[PDB]
Amino acid sequence: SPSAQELKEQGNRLFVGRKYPEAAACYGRAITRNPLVAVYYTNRALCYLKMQQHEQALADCRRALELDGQSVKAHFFLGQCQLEMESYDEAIANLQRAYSLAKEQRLNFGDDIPSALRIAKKKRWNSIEER
Ligand SMILES: CN(c1nnc(-c2c[nH]c3c(F)c(F)c(F)c(F)c23)o1)[C@H](CCN1CCCC1)c1ccccn1
Repeated sequence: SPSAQELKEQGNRLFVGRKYPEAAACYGRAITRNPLVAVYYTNRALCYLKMQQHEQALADCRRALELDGQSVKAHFFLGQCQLEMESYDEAIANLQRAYSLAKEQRLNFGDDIPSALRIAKKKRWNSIEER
């Protein structure tokens, strides 16, 4: 009988091993034990994004944000999901929000957030210029 935290860690390990459906199933088992922990939904959202399930990834970002509105990771993954869905304005605003929250929380992700923002902004510009 694994605990919710053991299942979340098993999910993280499987994600690093590129076993995305198995990792998402582990996060689901963690949610069964404790459905009020935001990171179980944020981490499963990234599995759904890797599995090209954008609507499920969006839904899990929403569940995470209803539990932890200060989540840098929920905003970052939501922006990455929206970028793949071509919802450019929303993607940029969520990535900008992850940047501000990371700065307020003194979290260091190297250049990941500004790099993701430049990628999203360039994709938006090119899509508008080429219609
Ligand atoms: C990969 N990972 C992970 N946690 N945070 C990021 C991340 C990278 N860049 C970011 C970024 F720019 C942001 F703004 C932001 F908010 C972020 F959260 C991030 O990535 C974990 C595993 C963690 N591991 C163990 C200790 C270190 C590594 C995870 C996530 C989902 C599923 C499975 N596992």
